[PDB]
Amino acid sequence: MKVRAQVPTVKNATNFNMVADSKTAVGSTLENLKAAIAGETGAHAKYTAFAKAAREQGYEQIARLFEATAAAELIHIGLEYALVAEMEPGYEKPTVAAPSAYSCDLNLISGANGEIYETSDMYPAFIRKAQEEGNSKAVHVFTRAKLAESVHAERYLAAYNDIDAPDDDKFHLCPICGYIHKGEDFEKCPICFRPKDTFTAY
Amino acid sequence: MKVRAQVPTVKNATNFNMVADSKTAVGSTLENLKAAIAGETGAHAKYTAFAKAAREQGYEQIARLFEATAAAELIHIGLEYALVAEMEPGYEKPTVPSAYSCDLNLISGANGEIYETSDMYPAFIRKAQEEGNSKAVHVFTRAKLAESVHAERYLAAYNDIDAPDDDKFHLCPICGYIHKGEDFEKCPICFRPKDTFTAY
Ligand SMILES: [Fe+2]
Ligand SMILES: [Fe+2]
Ligand SMILES: [Fe+3]
Ligand SMILES: [Fe+3]
Ligand SMILES: [Fe+3]
Ligand SMILES: [Fe+3]
Repeated sequence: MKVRAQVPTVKNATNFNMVADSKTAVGSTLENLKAAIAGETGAHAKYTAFAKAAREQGYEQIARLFEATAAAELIHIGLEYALVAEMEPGYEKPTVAAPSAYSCDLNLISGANGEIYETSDMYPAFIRKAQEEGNSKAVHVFTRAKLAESVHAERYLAAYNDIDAPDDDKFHLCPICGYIHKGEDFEKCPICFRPKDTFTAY
Repeated sequence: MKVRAQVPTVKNATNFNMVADSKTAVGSTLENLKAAIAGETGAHAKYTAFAKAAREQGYEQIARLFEATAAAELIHIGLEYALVAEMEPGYEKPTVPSAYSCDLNLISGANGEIYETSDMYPAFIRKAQEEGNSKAVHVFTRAKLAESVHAERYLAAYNDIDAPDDDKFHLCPICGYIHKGEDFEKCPICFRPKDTFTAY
């Protein structure tokens, strides 16, 4: 993902449309924030299981990608939780069980499909609802998550295509958003502009 | 997709597993080759429609990507048709879509490519192996490998939808491999040199 003159938003980007045949239940923004947290909690558990399986299967770099992406989902949960907490202090983040991890290639495909669903269906649906309800804070949070998900999808597909050609590149995760970069060739986050030196290496 | 020391095959690669919950109807290899052709004919019509829409929507580079990928599917059809014709000389290729916003078309493309690379082609490859049809295994493998490359290209384009550049998309002469830019020496799927590629 290229760095643009300004950070991408629904006001200056053209990949924020929701698939017409959406599989997402849309409620109030508060309900959507909770739904997103629930979904991301599941994603985190899935990627964590996928990472453990990848390591056992001999795919250390892919394991690191799953670990970096799980960490990215945790950042999303944090952003969403902060908003829910201000509106409903009694709200407690949910916990989920770990799902099964299968062959690494299929896990990468499962990951890619989930990321695509989140970036083109779920988050766009929630962003639209937040816009229609005037919840700018939610639009911001959902937008940041949405942008990282399509990057995650690309990273998973790249890893799938090069499943038998790994390298020593580290995956750098942004400190405040889910952006992940493979390798050292970048200066700042294309989603939030945080400098490279603030990223965490996986 | 990185160029390996060896040409990727179902024998030396580890991304040929098929999804457990398949949405593919599997029959004889002959029927599967025809099903693949029907699917690719649909894909070609789809990408051609997406390219047309992309140009009208102001995304010239993405339009070129859709055009290059449509050409890639045509190459797949050619490889599959050649085999079907041999197994049934008089076979006639079928004829066949709705286009939406550019970003959604890229996603629809990515989803179709993912289905073909992780569900359809792997299923057809295994059935061909079971029936001992080496030619079909080869054709399906070559196609399968290109589809995941197409998926990545579509997601990359989606992520940079508002940040296009002047890179050309180079399509391999005998397989569906597409490379963005001129930083490559040969096809990672069939090893054809860059000089034999067609730019889009
Ligand atoms: Fe994600
Ligand atoms: Fe394709
Ligand atoms: Fe997510
Ligand atoms: Fe960031
Ligand atoms: Fe295809
Ligand atoms: Fe090739």
